[PDB]
Amino acid sequence: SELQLVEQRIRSFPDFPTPGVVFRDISPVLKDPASFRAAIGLLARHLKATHGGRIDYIAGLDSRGFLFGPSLAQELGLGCVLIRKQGKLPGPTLWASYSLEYGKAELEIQKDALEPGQRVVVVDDLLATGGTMNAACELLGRLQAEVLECVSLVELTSLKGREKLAPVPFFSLLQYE
Amino acid sequence: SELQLVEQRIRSFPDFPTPGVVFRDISPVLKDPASFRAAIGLLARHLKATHGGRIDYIAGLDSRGFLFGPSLAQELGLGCVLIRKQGKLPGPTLWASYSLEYGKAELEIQKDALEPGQRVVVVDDLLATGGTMNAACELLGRLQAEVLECVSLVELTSLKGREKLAPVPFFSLLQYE
Ligand SMILES: Nc1ncnc2c1ncn2[C@@H]1O[C@H](COP(=O)(O)O)[C@@H](O)[C@H]1O
Ligand SMILES: Nc1ncnc2c1ncn2[C@@H]1O[C@H](COP(=O)(O)O)[C@@H](O)[C@H]1O
Repeated sequence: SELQLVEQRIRSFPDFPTPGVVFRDISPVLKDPASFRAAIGLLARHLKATHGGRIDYIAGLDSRGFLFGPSLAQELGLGCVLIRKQGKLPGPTLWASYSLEYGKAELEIQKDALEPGQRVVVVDDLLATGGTMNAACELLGRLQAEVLECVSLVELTSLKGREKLAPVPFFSLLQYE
Repeated sequence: SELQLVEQRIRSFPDFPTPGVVFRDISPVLKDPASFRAAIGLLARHLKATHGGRIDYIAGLDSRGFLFGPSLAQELGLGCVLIRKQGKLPGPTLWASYSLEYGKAELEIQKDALEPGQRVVVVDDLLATGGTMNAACELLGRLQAEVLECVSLVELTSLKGREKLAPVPFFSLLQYE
């Protein structure tokens, strides 16, 4: 199956970047053409079956979300907008600087990236605490854009990222502790 | 034409990130589905006509190169390997830390990213001084990989990035001063 091709392309690294943390690496997905295609296809088919043609843009998150954003957008015949780490984008920007318990979620977006009312789906490689995607949703909301859903390849369920994103819908391909 | 669709989707910002520097933003290319597709198509057709089927992988550069790497690889039916900013990748890595006159080129790659003899094409959004791509080429060389060519959407010719990359071939879609 398609999901199998993604399932077998996740590599785990203990104690990275800090002790006690298991890093989930999506590199083998990118390196395997069939796996990357399967991952994009699964995400696209979910979004199309869920939102139909009401999605205006895909928003990819700096930096690993950039790996999936464009391809997912292209599959849906949509454009891709950028949400970057702070200090990276030119022109007027909105900032979202969050200080959570175990890290910082600090993003930015150009003020002219979206028009009010436009509907967007956010994509990153992995959802953990949800601090990053929540910060992205805040930026989009302040542009008066509508966030239809957030999606990722990997979800760490024990970190309760889904509850944090609520009521914004979320979907992941693979779930780990 | 296809090139026209890319030509009309580059935005310039004066004095970013520092005074005297004109920032070339490829964001409109990503936001326009036809433009992004045209850009990928032009790069792919060049690489296929130049290297045939001798390319094993595409290497995308953190972070804006991640926007084009996967799609370019998929178009050529190839996998995409990652070259990241330092401290981002898990496992054993090689580092390339360069201090040029007007900036730093500091990248890293996993030691198991490539096998000796494998042939790779490097992609980023823009070539300036060439310090970044040269650092990438160094990393690949130390893995005993062969760099067939480096490609980008935009090239700033007055900064002489091409001469720096020599004898490694280079190709860009758009050239500015
Ligand atoms: N255990 C992990 N393995 C790989 N990436 C992670 C991990 N935990 C958090 N991240 C990254 O952190 C960002 C989101 O985390 P969070 O804000 O906690 O949901 C994304 O860039 C994720 O890829
Ligand atoms: N004028 C510019 N506009 C947009 N990106 C730039 C510019 N100059 C350098 N860069 C970025 O710097 C990196 C390569 O620069 P360089 O190492 O000097 O060839 C890439 O990430 C480029 O996108």
